[PDB]
Formats: sequence, structure tokens, C-alpha cells
Amino acid sequence: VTCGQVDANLAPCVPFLTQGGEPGAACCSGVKTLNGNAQSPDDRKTACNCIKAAANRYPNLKDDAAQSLPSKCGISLNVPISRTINCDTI
Amino acid sequence: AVTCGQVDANLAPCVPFLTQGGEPGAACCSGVKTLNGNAQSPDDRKTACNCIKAAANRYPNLKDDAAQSLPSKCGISLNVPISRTINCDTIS
Ligand SMILES: CCCCCCCCCCCCCC(=O)O
Repeated sequence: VTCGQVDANLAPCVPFLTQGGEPGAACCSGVKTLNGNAQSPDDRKTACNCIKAAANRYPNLKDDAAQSLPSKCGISLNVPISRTINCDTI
Repeated sequence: AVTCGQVDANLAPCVPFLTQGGEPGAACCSGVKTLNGNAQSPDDRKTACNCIKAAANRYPNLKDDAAQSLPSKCGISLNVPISRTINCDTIS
């Protein structure tokens, strides 16, 4: 996994993550794809650091949307979308 | 607008509820909210109605009562009915 792959997977989620509402089907599909790449501990740590940079990338990101994205998409997300996540604990 | 692929993808988490009953999940209610939000114009609503109709007929074990009660169980006012047999021309 690479940070560009992660960015591409999270792109459809930016409207939901910065404006609220509901994640679209495209957003949930991208998150599902990225979750499928974060299997191994090293994949999980790398994807986590990429997701952290991406989260800090988007302005006025709403943490309620980030926290509720896994339940709104039906995913047990192995890498949380946080600006402040310590990826070593993943 | 809305496309049949969007309708399929948003209603997919609802298939367990639509075929077995019970309660709709969080993902199902989220997809139903998204579909409600994409059906803005009356033309969007008729297009969505035909897509949802195809999706409903896709499962031969679909419970029409669960389809009818899905919006209320989710707390959503869905502007397009979910029916296997609806004539989508008669909707507004
Ligand atoms: C069960 C709720 C029925 C919705 C009909 C009332 C109209 C409000 C939303 C209808 C379709 C959305 C279009 C819009 O709000 O511009």
C-alpha cells in the first residue's frame, strides 16, 4: 500500500468527512477497498500514517463524520481516520 | 442525480432486512438516507423508482411489508416508494 493509493481510496469520502451528512456508496466502496489492503500489521501501520496525513490534509474535517464512517458504511475499519492517531498502536 | 448502480450500492446493506425482516442496520439506514438525498428532481425520483423496482424484483424472497416499513424504521422520509410492482409513472 502507498499513500497515493490511500488518497485515491479516500477521495470520494472528502465531502462527507468535511461537510457531514452520509457517506456515499462511492465513499464506502473506497473505504472497503482500503480496508482490504490494511490486513497485515505493516500494511496497517503504513496505511495508518497515510490516512493520518490525508486527514490533516482536509480542511475543517468533522470528527463526528470520521468516527461514524465505519458504522455508516458497515465496515470494521482496521485503520481509523484520525488527524492525531498514533499508528504504532495499530 | 441518481443511477441504478448508486441505488444498488446504497440498498445492498438493506438486503438482510428486506429479505429476512427484523431491523435495518446502520449501513442500511445510511444508504437509504443517501438515496433520499440524491432523488431531488421529480425526474430523479422516477429514475430512482425504476432502479429500486429492479432491485426489489432482484430478490424472490423480498418481504414487501419490510420494504414498506424501512423508511419509518430508519427515521427517514423516503420520497420514492420501494415496490416490486409499482408503476413509477404514478409517483410525484
Ligand atoms: C416520505 C417522505 C416523502 C417526501 C415527499 C415530500 C417532499 C420532500 C422531499 C421530496 C423529494 C426531494 C426533492 C426536494 O426536496 O427538492
